[PDB]
Amino acid sequence: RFGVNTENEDHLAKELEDLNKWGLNIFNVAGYSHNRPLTCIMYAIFQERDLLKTFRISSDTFITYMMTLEDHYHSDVAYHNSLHAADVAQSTHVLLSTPALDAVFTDLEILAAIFAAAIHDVDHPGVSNQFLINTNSELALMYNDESVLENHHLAVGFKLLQEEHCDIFMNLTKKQRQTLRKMVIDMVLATDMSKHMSLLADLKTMVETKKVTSSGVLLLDNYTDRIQVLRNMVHCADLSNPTKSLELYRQWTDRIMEEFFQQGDKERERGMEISPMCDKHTASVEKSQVGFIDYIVHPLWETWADLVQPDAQDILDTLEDNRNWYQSMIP
Ligand SMILES: O=C(Nc1c(Cl)cncc1Cl)c1ccc(OC(F)F)c(OCC2CC2)c1
Ligand SMILES: [Mg+2]
Ligand SMILES: [Zn+2]
Repeated sequence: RFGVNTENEDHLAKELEDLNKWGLNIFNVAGYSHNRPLTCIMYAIFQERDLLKTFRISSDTFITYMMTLEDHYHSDVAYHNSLHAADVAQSTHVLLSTPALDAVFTDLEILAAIFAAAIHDVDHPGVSNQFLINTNSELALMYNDESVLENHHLAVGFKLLQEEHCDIFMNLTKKQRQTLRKMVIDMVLATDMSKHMSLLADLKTMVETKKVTSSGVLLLDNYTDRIQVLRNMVHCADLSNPTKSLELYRQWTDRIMEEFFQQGDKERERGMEISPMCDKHTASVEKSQVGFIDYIVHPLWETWADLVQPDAQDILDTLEDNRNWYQSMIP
């Protein structure tokens, strides 16, 4: 089905043993599956959690949909291609298994979070919301300058479900489809970085009033509480590159800066003001990664670590180490 060469056969399976671990190498997975990491990992994650059985999704329909989804990720965009969506989906799969959230979420909520991660950047053009708005692009006109890309990703992901041969949610009840849709919209719209501060603040509240039962698991009474953790989960996963091993983090940084600089060039050709971190002639990649961790990634992930204490300590230590590595690359 994947046509994985007889030579990449066991290499792939050897990589997929780390499926449930933070240390999984999605680059290795993309290379052994003929650059189909999103399809590959999503199939693996769905078999592990036995989601195909629970929601009666035929294996053919699942593959057909994921393949088409993966094809809507642009392979010429340096960072926001299917490897990132696969990375965010697999990272979310690991966060959902963290001991402090054990048995807290329904199967339907697990399905929604992983599906959301998978579609969260589909058909990304390699430019930011602010670029699309400043250039009066069709998408900004379409979405009235609000969470332009995030709304688009959702629109494409759900639209690919319209044909029967691609409808993975055909066996959910009407009710389940409507709840899953609400959760997915919510989670994907929350990946808009302009909502980041609002999200971090609400998560700090959740940590302050966190009630963990005798089982050592968090108590989340209402839907409001659960979707609040899920939004933050996908958001942390989206901002997890600097929490990975240094070998992986540096390749992600290479990819993001290649995309950001490409937008700098486009802004320069059009006579627009260049965002300072986006300017290949002046910006220090190393200073920007240090600023990224101190002011965005560390504040979020330390808060997340508090809520799931102590499951995330390794993540925090890797983050401080990677930060110090980039700081040591600045003269
Ligand atoms: O913003 C990001 N991601 C992103 C998210 Cl989480 C949500 N919405 C849009 C984007 Cl671009 C993002 C992701 C990864 C980065 O570096 C490394 F980890 F690869 C990075 O560098 C900051 C810095 C150079 C100026 C920025
Ligand atoms: Mg995005
Ligand atoms: Zn993303």
